[PDB]
Amino acid sequence: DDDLVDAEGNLVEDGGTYYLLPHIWAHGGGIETAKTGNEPCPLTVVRSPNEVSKGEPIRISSQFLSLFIPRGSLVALGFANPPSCAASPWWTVVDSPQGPAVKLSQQKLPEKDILVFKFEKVSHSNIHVYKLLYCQHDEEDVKCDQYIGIHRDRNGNRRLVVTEENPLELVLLKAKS
Repeated sequence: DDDLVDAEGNLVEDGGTYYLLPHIWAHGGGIETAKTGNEPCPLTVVRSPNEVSKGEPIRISSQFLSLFIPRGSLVALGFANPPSCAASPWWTVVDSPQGPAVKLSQQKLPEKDILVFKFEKVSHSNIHVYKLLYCQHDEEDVKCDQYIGIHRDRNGNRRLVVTEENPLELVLLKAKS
């Protein structure tokens, strides 16, 4: 059990809320939403361009019933305060011509459609920093073999989508209480 650790050195609490901040200060702020393409409301998960913004508090929930979160545990990530038009706070990944993208949903989704993320510790770093993996179905199981990154749309939105090249690296900062 090599548990997830937060930006202040404490074990990440399962079901707890955290800001998802970039490792490098210059690279923008925390996670929030945008309304893109033909969506009727903000259903796109993006990174804030404000380096001072902590973004939205995000709930991290494991596939296990543990107080903390083991390493290779699958997780679901959800907004503590989701846009009024999403049916639930949880993120999901949607296929597209450009490739899979991270979005919210106007309907309740099955657990196997939200429990599709995993954090991967980064080497060479003093603070606890992780990459974010996407785990596609394996006709029966699931395989975490693609990473999540940023694709800036023609409007400047910093969209979270599956990436091939430069994955994002995050620190998890515990949310207010």
